[PDB]
Amino acid sequence: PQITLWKRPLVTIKIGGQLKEALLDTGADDTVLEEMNLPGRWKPKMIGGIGGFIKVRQYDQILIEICGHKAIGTVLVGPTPVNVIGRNLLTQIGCTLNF
Amino acid sequence: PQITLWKRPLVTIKIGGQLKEALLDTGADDTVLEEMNLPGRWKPKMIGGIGGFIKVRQYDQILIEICGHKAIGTVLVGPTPVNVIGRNLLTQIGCTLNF
Ligand SMILES: CCOP(=O)(COc1ccc(C[C@H](NC(=O)O[C@H]2CO[C@H]3OCC[C@H]32)[C@H](O)CN(CC(CC)CC)S(=O)(=O)c2ccc3ncsc3c2)cc1)OCC
Repeated sequence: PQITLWKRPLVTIKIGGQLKEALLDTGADDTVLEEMNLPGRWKPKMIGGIGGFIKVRQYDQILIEICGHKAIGTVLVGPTPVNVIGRNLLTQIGCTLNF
Repeated sequence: PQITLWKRPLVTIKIGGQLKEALLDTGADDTVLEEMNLPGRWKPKMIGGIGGFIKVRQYDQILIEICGHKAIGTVLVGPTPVNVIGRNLLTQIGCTLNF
């Protein structure tokens, strides 16, 4: 579909057997999601933006479904104020910017 | 244009008569540029990102050309990690997400 940007581009995602809401975020290199206790191993990581850095857990090869489109990639989990779908997954669903 | 997301969606902008590079950021409500000199009045504002809040200078009704497309709107100037074009101006240039 086509999503205009008058409001935040929020969509429903499915991850770890749960449904969440997340922003389609072209300014996010990586995908960063609210605290959730996903199974399996992870690696510590720090990601930075406006205001500084936060500590997150990096999970690899995670299946996510975004508006019915399936993707598989790295997800960062931690105390983020907003769930964002980053370019690592947006490319996999064929998302482009158009003007 | 149609812009894929395998790389960062960086474009050239013109503001205050100066060329800069900025990131088309659908996750940003507002447009935030690194420290620079802009003519005219400004008001202090606070904005919040992934790591907390920062202080910025709010410039209203500023002319800015983004990848050949003109906008006139609010530009925030302060210690952002990178120049970002947010939805307040992405809407002005007719930018949508598509997949
Ligand atoms: C409950 C609400 O909490 P909140 O208000 C903050 O909420 C939000 C927090 C973050 C966002 C998304 C964030 N937008 C943002 O900063 O936008 C500012 C300006 O416009 C305003 O609108 C929204 C906030 C204000 C960017 O799209 C993406 N970011 C990187 C960019 C930084 C500008 C480029 C470097 S990233 O997230 O830092 C990030 C993501 C993946 C990644 N992989 C490796 S690094 C790395 C860094 C949206 C809402 O309170 C504060 C605690």
